[PDB]
Amino acid sequence: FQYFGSYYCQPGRDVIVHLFEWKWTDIERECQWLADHNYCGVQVSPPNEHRIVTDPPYPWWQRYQPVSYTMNSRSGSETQFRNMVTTCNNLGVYIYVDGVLNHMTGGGSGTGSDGNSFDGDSLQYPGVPYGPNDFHGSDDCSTSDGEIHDYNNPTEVRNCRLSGLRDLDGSANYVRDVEAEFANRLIGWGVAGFRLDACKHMWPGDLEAILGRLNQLNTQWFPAGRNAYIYQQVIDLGGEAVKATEYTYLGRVTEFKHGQNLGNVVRKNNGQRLANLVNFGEGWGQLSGFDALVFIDNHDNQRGHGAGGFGTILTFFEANMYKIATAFELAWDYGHVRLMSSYNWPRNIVNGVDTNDWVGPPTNGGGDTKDVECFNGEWICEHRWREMYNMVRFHNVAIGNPVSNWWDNGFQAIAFGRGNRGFIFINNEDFAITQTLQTGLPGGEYCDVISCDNNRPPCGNSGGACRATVIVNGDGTATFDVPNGENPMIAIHVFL
Ligand SMILES: [Ca+2]
Ligand SMILES: [Cl-]
Repeated sequence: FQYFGSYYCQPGRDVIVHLFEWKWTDIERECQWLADHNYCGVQVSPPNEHRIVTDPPYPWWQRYQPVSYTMNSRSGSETQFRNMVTTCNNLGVYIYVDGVLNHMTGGGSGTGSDGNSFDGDSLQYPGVPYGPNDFHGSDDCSTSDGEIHDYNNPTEVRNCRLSGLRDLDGSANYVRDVEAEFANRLIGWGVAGFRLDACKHMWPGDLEAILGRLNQLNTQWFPAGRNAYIYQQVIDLGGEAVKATEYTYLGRVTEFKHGQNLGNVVRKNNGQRLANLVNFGEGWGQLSGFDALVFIDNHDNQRGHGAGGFGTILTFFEANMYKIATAFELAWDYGHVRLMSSYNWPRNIVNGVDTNDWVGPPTNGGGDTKDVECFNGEWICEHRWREMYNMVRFHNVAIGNPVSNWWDNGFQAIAFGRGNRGFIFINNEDFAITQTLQTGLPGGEYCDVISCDNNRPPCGNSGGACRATVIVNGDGTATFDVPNGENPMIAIHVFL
């Protein structure tokens, strides 16, 4: 068998970013910034021909309804996609395609983003081509409306329609061949891997058959004999018949418990305590780190589509807590870390549901997408926040070192190091703390990289609130004066 859960990064780089609904021209430009800040790669929105939905006007979710496997999408043309992949690969920042293989469109008919028609009522997709024989139907799904209802029934979850999305027959050799041709075309252009959408709704054996058809990566950039990187979106918070552990033999799996648990802890929901993170990871009932793709939020659950609705998951709308959770995730050693990168929208929670959760990316109309301008109130650019990218640098310097020198106060303050490379103190209490601890670091003067620009003096004050330098004594102990409130954490580390 082939295993696909191993990614490939340039030395010093590891973290990936979901540039949600970014155009190809903007990602191509961003790859220089990403390389300079030693990110490893970018998850891109579905790049194949997708539905154009005009009621409501051009929602983000139209891109999760494929119309064909041509490569003209809201983010740009096939030419712009290949320009992006070439430029990014040449910079050592790789591309992971959001691959939508479980389904085509919902009901109704229309014209996709590349001019091909679709008809969900007659199951006709002439741009592929698919017809009714290529879909699950009444022979495979016994629910009255043909949709999924009982998530304790794996056959229903995998053969019925997710919210009416016409469900492809992944057991058929024709569908397996067509979908592998799509993936291999993108690998041939230089794509490094795939975020596979809706994997809980597909049979592992069908995924195995598709992945077995894949070509290895393009040796213009990648080592000879290297499998594509595959991570699978499987939503598994327990209490269902489909499990994340069914998919880990194929590749990595999205661990949604990770963001649920860190969200509840940092929010202090129902008496949670930051000190409980002392054993965070697989010991919390999660996937092993080697099999997991981890993240604080993603494009679905920042819109309330995850467990709890709103109130557990942390997003850029809860920026201070979001930064605390992301800093912990980046400083810890658990999973392949993905950072969400978002756009603003008029989130309007009524009875626990966002009435405006459909709104697409910043647009001037007609279904276009604006050019990105970070921090303009429309593009959030979390990956460009100093607290984020400086903790990515911390994460990179710490690579290969275990967690060491753990301390906690029993409640909402913790601290720990990564070997002799970095140390972080997180004060989620409502009072200030002065505490001397073994940091494990060599004696010297360090800057707090949460508030400052650099890791050593001169610390750099581009954010205006760079804290006083931290002195690590000869014995490695440092005295941490850590305040409560905004950015209530100090992180120090050595040079690469
Ligand atoms: Ca299915
Ligand atoms: Cl995901």
